[PDB]
Amino acid sequence: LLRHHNMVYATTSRSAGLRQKKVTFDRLQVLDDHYRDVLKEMKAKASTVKAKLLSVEEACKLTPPHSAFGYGAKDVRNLSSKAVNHIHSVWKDLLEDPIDTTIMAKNEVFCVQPEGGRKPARLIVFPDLGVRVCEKMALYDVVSTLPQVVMGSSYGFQYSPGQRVEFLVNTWKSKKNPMGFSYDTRCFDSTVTENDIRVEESIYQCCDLAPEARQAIKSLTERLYIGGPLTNSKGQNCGYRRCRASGVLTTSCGNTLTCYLKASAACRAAKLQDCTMLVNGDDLVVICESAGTQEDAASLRVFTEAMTRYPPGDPPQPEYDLELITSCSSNVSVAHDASGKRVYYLTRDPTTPLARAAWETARHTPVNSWLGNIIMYAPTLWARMILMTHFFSILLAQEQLEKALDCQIYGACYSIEPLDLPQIIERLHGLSAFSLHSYSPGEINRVASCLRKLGVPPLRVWRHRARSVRARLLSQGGRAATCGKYLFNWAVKTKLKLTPIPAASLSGWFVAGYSGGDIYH
Ligand SMILES: CC(=O)c1cc(F)c(Cl)cc1NCC(=O)Nc1ccccc1C(=O)O
Repeated sequence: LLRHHNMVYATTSRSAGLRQKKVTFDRLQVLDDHYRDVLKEMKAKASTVKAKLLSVEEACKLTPPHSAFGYGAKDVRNLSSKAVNHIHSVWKDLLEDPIDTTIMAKNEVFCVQPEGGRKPARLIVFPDLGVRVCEKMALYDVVSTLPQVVMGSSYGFQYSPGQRVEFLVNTWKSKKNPMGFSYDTRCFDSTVTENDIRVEESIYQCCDLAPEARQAIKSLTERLYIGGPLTNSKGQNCGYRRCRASGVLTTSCGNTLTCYLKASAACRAAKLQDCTMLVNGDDLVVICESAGTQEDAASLRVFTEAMTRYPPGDPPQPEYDLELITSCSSNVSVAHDASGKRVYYLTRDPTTPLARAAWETARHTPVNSWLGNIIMYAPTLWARMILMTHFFSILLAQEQLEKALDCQIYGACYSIEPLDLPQIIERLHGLSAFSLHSYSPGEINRVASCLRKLGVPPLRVWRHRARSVRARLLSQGGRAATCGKYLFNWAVKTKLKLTPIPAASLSGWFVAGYSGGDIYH
């Protein structure tokens, strides 16, 4: 796959200092009649939901076989009495009574910068297995049910990729005169103030809850969530945290539930019209009614002003074409199916997806980025022509087609069988996923260009490699041939007709976000 094996680098703890100074800064919020009004409507909805506690066992089953006092995930999962009793002893320590966490640096694989420069590692912050399991018993059923109730269609994790595109496209198509933009808040977790976290608590507490549930949430909120001590791998003090911890069950929830309240309110201060938000973590997209180009521009510096006092990285750009808006590193693009009929789909710059694919050939990994990406980007031309080709060839060589693999989707861990990709993709994207062609020159160029930049063979070659793989999958039959038939129809001159798959007939997959949670489904 990759030749320029030098621009591909992972982030280590050497660069922690860098990330600490990008992460350390004082916070100062102001509230408005807007802010508050959002809040009241929120709680109005929040107080609508009956939430229930998870038994120690249910919390145990939700722990990943390889997640991080004397026991491990395996022990937790088997319901080991050493494990279950130690957990009971934090749960009770929790109903009767600041908690410690671990601060670590993340090792993610990127590629050297545009125009040079290597991004500093991200800082992970998680209690230990025992705490984590208590987080689920108390909150899990809340971070799995609140956002959608409070934020309605605005909550992003409720969507599969195909559903996101649809919502984005129809939302855009419904404005008489649409204007939109993305807004990335600088180190959102670091901008989360203690007050936000309590407000959060408040909304959690708005829910029809279990007596101890509330007791446990409050404890967690004050003991674990508003902040606390920070310990490194060795065992020394690295400090204290007064904002959002990244590796706790509620982190995704809080950010989405928070970013929403700030933007939603800042959209009232900016006086921008029929504001529709798509929120997931700290990434926000807004599609509203244009008030005119210059009024829009002016109107957007006010949205910025208001976010700040409740900041951005790059200043937000007003946009009048949906494909031009970028969020989650993704942008909508269009192609045509087997009838020339236009199909919109989500795509992204393919550098990180390919870079981590390269890193995945060198060292087999804990989490298969390649598969996830195939699943989330099945309709894109780079994911079909390169990723599916490259990895099915590998699965063929090492004879691993049948081995299920651990895939992460929206921070949640899943067990997926490669041979199931056909059915899955039919579900998350529709049959068009297997007939898309006539991609945008722009899209084609970013891809064609990224291939040079990284030094991976050109598309024409992948097409041949695919004709070969396709052939070998067809020769083995069953699910594999179907993988050959459906996944590589794009690679042959005379296409075969792709009828809807029988076995294509995937809910838990897009309900909520669990980033930095410890979820296994
Ligand atoms: C919510 C979000 O970030 C997202 C939603 C989508 F609808 C699509 Cl298309 C892409 C997204 N993010 C960029 C990305 O690269 N995501 C992933 C890639 C592989 C496996 C999992 C994810 C993930 O976002 O969980």
